[PDB]
Amino acid sequence: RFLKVKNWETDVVLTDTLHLKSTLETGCTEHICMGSIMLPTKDQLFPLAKEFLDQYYSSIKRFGSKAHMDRLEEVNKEIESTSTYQLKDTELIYGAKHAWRNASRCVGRIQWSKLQVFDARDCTTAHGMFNYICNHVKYATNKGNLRSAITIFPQRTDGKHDFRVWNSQLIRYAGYKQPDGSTLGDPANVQFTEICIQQGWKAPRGRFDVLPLLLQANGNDPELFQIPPELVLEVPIRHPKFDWFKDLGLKWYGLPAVSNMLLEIGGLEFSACPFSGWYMGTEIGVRDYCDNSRYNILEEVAKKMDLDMRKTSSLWKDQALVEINIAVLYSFQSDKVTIVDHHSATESFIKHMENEYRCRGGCPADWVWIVPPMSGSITPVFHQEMLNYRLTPSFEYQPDPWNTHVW
Amino acid sequence: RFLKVKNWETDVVLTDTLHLKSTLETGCTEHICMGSIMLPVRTKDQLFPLAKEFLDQYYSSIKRFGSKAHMDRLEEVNKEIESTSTYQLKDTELIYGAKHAWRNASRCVGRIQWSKLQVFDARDCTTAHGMFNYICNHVKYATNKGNLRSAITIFPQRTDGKHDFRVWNSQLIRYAGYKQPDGSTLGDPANVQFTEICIQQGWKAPRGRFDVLPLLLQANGNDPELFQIPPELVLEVPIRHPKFDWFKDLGLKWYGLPAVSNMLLEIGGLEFSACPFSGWYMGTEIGVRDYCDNSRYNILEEVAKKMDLDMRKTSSLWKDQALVEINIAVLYSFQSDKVTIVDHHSATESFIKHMENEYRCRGGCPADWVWIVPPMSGSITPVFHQEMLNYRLTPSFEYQPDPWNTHVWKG
Ligand code: HEM
Ligand code: HEM
Ligand SMILES: Cc1cc(N)nc(C[C@H]2CNC[C@H]2OCCNCC(F)(F)[C@H]2CCCCN2)c1
Ligand SMILES: Cc1cc(N)nc(C[C@H]2CNC[C@H]2OCCNCC(F)(F)[C@H]2CCCCN2)c1
Ligand SMILES: C[C@H](O)[C@H](O)[C@H]1CNc2nc(N)[nH]c(=O)c2N1
Ligand SMILES: C[C@H](O)[C@H](O)[C@H]1CNc2nc(N)[nH]c(=O)c2N1
Ligand SMILES: [Zn+2]
Repeated sequence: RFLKVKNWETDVVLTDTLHLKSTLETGCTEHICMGSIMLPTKDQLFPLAKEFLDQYYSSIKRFGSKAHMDRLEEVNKEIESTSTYQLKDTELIYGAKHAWRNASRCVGRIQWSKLQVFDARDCTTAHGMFNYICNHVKYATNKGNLRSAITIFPQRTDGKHDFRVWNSQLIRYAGYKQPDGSTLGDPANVQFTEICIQQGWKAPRGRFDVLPLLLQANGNDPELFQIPPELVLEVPIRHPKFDWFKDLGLKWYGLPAVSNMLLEIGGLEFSACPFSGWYMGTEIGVRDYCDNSRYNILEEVAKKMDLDMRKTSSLWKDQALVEINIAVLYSFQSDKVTIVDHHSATESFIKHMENEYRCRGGCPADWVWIVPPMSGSITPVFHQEMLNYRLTPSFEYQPDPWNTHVW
Repeated sequence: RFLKVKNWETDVVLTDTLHLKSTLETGCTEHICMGSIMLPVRTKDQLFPLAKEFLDQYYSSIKRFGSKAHMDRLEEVNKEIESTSTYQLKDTELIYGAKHAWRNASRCVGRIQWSKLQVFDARDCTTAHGMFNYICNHVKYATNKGNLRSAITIFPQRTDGKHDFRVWNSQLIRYAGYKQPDGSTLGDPANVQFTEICIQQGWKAPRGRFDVLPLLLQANGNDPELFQIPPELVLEVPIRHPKFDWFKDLGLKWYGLPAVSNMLLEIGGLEFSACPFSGWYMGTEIGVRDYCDNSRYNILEEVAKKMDLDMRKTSSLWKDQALVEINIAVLYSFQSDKVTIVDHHSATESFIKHMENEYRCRGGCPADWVWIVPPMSGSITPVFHQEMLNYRLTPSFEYQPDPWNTHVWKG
């Protein structure tokens, strides 16, 4: 019931009680651990509302006050009559910050309380959504000095009037299947790109075409919009020592901005809630560039470095990997676009865990996602035991809309 | 029930039925995942079911389930339990059991090899001197002048828990660590406590950076005794780098034989508390963990100094750069001296083939992702992208408390 986590590098032992407040289920049982699996009414709504308002009023040191009781009464009345309820602005901001705070897969949570929340609940159309999104993008980008932001569109009603951003991230590159058999651009985006073409987009058919937004308002058919190119900050990738690196013609975008998740606050569901921060270098240099099923560039780079690609044991992959990641960080730093390296981010996350343990009694964390995809054990998170559990408010996965939407 | 795992790189989906045969508990619940937690005297009543389950597995494996030989063996074991409160494994069953504990070891990436394991039966051993002799022979056999062979040596099983056989070393071959009055450590900081115990027991410590520790051996619940493995039996590799000629001048070496000696082997409810086993290294175990962990030899700074990397900010990735070079040096050095070693690319690629084969032939392969994914370059190995299911099958290798914490000293 009281649980210990140990750091094996420093011998620091922390005690977790926060897990006892966990509500949702992990996927694991006493017989089987699913830690490495990627995706493991009026009646229902009032307990959820109560649980949330209780933590909210506790958070502002007003638990059991008349203002607390009054709101609980007000929301109860609203559900009983309308079958749903509306969050106060203060509750919305609190819930959004807390969904990030509770995101057990996020290494960047030291920043959780510094989050700009844009209330787009008054939005009614896809053009409205586009306006809101451009404003988010411009605000967050801030000419390279990135600021965390979330934009919150109207909540689920009867589930037939959902707001959705069809894109997986606000900014991503198109992927195209070639007569050749291979793939031009980002292979992850092939299907979404086809949907864009199918709905009318004119693809420029290049390696790095910023996708258009496909926005769905009020459960209507989604529409296409090109983000003003001048709001999409991109970084050409060069190496501080290798002059040939630029010849690879690599670039990435500055703003990471997840648009396909569902924000759950007090039982209310916000199916369109794009949010953004700033990159950790490895996300681009390790995953986007080096995953076999992504831009998969390790072979080309290794060749340009004239490494012995005969045997895996020359560690040519590992050598090229480091250089690619040096280039990513260098290019972002040189163009003054906020980025964090994996040493710095993991060091911050350990300090954040320690703060959360002393001030909240714990910190849910998914070791499988928190440990960076390169150089695991030379980062402090590798040696840190973590307990993974699901607290609410939360960000959740949801089915891709095209599998669900009726035209 | 069926459970599916997906590889996110290849889209290969596998289906696990084997998890239905799992009995032991994980540490996890529906409400909490303990997947990153390092560590999450039996009655007759509890013993016969464990024996029965094991012997049913064994007899099925040899295609003799329900045969007369099967039934007679159950009757014979049952009778032995009721009469003596325990039982003895046949040689065939011990071999099968030891191979299966390895097959079932979900934290082991090296399991493609599980069916080639030399089993040394040391259940006739009675004294610490006897244990020393067994262990010397295992080391010599396993080492095989650099052409490493997997082996396990199995000492007598637990009886009342008061007569345990224990190897006190965590690994058969390890370097001493000494804490200096100024707070610095000479040698391996992981082995300081154990080194102090050895010194107290009368070991004459040379006090260098790579002193092979003496064996500390407990037979029959008696006080343990010290023995020096003959140096000619301890194969070592000096570490050098193929391009960096200054690398040799760091003065690094490592031993060739990784041999875990502190785990408990459970077969059919019997407990083998001394069962040292050995294989061969994956390069990262030395180049990443032993050399570069902050709490181990911690060589990253000195290596990056000598490479003249920009060390003023972490974002130059100097640590990542030095890490790859050290690991190249380890593979180069072992290969040049013809001592078996496997790189983390080859090892993980082989593990995925093993895992797929295990799914086809056995209905599953329990695997602990946290441990299987190498401690450098994780996502450029295929295991990073492989979903895995972790559960506990018997026979098994288990952790056990360190014997200095529990031993009743006789004097
Ligand atoms: C400020 C800088 C931030 C950094 C450096 C950062 C870091 C990261 C990283 C490295 C990941 C793993 C992503 C992957 O491997 O695909 C991640 C995941 C995640 N982060 Fe952050 N984050 C930041 C801001 C945010 C913000 C502002 C939010 C929400 C308000 C957020 C919520 C999440 C969630 C829900 C995940 C899991 C995504 C998924 O499961 O696919 N993070 N974070
Ligand atoms: C033949 C070559 C082998 C290779 C390359 C190999 C590889 C590894 C590696 C890299 C680890 C993780 C070690 C760590 O990070 O501490 C490991 C763990 C383990 N292996 Fe192997 N292994 C081999 C043979 C064996 C053998 C012969 C056995 C027993 C018969 C075995 C059983 C285990 C067990 C029980 C663990 C978990 C140890 C723990 O929890 O501390 N392996 N293996
Ligand atoms: C807000 C924020 C800041 C930051 N630095 N980084 C992020 C993660 C973003 C960027 N870089 C990766 C992307 O994360 C996107 C979410 N990943 C999930 C997935 F893509 F793996 C899918 C694949 C198919 C089905 C299962 N899950 C967010
Ligand atoms: C048989 C075999 C072959 C191989 N390549 N590699 C091995 C693991 C050995 C070697 N290289 C590391 C060591 O593994 C020993 C087990 N390590 C775990 C530990 F020591 F950190 C403690 C911490 C506390 C909790 C319990 N375990 C075995
Ligand atoms: C199967 C496994 O869970 C999968 O490859 C995970 C591993 N760790 C990860 N970690 C992060 N941060 N992001 C990811 O997409 C993944 N993928
Ligand atoms: C806390 C965490 O589980 C611990 O550091 C683990 C992580 N993965 C590991 N993986 C291997 N192979 N060996 C280890 O010692 C560890 N340590
Ligand atoms: Zn689990």
